[PDB]
Amino acid sequence: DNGKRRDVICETEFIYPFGNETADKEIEITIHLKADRQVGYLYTEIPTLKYNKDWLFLMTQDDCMHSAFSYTWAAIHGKPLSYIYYCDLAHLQNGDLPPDYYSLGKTLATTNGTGQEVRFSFGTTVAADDDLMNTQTWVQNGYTRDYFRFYKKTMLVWGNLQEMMNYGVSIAFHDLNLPDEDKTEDKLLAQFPVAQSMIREKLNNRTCKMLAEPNGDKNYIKAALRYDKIRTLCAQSGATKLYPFQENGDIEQVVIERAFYDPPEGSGLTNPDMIKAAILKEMENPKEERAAISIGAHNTDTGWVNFLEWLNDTYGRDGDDSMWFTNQEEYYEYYYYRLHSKPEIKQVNTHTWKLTLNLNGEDSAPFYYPSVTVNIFGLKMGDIESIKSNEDVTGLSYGDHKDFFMLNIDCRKYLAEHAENFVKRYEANPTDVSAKADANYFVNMLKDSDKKTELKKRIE
Repeated sequence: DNGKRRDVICETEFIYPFGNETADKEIEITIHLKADRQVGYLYTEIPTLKYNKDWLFLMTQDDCMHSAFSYTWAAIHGKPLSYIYYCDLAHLQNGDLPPDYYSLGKTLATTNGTGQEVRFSFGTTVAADDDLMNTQTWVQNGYTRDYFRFYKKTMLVWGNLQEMMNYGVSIAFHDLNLPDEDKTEDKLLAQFPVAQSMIREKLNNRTCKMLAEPNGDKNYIKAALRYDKIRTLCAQSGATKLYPFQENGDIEQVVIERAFYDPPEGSGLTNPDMIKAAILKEMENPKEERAAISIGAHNTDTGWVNFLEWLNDTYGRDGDDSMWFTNQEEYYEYYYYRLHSKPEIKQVNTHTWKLTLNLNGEDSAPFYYPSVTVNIFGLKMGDIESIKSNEDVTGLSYGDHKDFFMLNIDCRKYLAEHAENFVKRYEANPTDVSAKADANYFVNMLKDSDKKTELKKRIE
């Protein structure tokens, strides 16, 4: 019975097994060349930004907001949107949608530079030690007497956040749930692991390794720096301003500057108006002198949805494709690999070269974004007879870029299985056009294989 009220705990049927991700990746890629396209010499690098992007946009949405799901995530991933309401996951799964619902008709993405979509990524803070994350969702298809079930909640329910994990949304600590008098450096230190245990229990044993500083409260940063699982941090003051082409240090336990770009009081401008103006200013500089556009957000709304679309249309897939729009954790990991991994290429015989690269994250937890770009100078797509890879590579996309050759290499261990999970969801919901687009998007991340061919057949 569709029409009957139900109050449910939002749940998703699978979550990427983050706990199982391997820490160490050994990449071996064998490039076989055409007979009359023998090359004398190849050399390699990991470029400054993933996908050979020119500049970096980082986004962390604070306060574990309902709109992180209903507006930010929904707009990026081609999902149903409202102008004034807030869907939970269970609304989308049941098709119980608010009465003003619309959709943009596209996802919001860049490309990877080798012909695939890369949807915008971002981080949300988590109130993991707050029992309000356990709130139920009222689902009731066809009930129009009111829309109270779609009102803004004080924060995300766990199910919303679990689902977002399947799309590579990142996580960060923020406020911890202690009385205000107890928010001393030592007491905050002791509470980090308590929140961490809930994060791990709920998010398939993902370890959170970021703090987004709340309230300008430096006790949080002082405490976080004594908790070794936190590897990266952000704040508005007491931070380093990231210039991605200049930055030379270790950034382990470095507080990276972020800004909210508040509009001047009574000016009728919005935070997105101010961020838009800041981007335009920054883009006038040569890419090497540009700062990262590193934003915080609180509640997101229609204005933010339009802004995200503007980014897709101006600097993403539907514009110049010059931006890397990502979360700080993914960026941190990539910087780490760029600093510490050393790609090599060795000639095996006259027409065969072997590319090798070890990806090893830090000791605390795994890295969850083990994907890199490798550029090969002196090679073109047209020279290549075939490319083969080892088992550690699960996604592989390649092609020409400027006068050289680029490979996008994903080493997420369970990526094929994850892609198959989206295929199964589509198979259980074959009239949902969004479910089909998600299956296609994830299956397209896979390297050429028997499994990829099988999954492609299932989603024709």
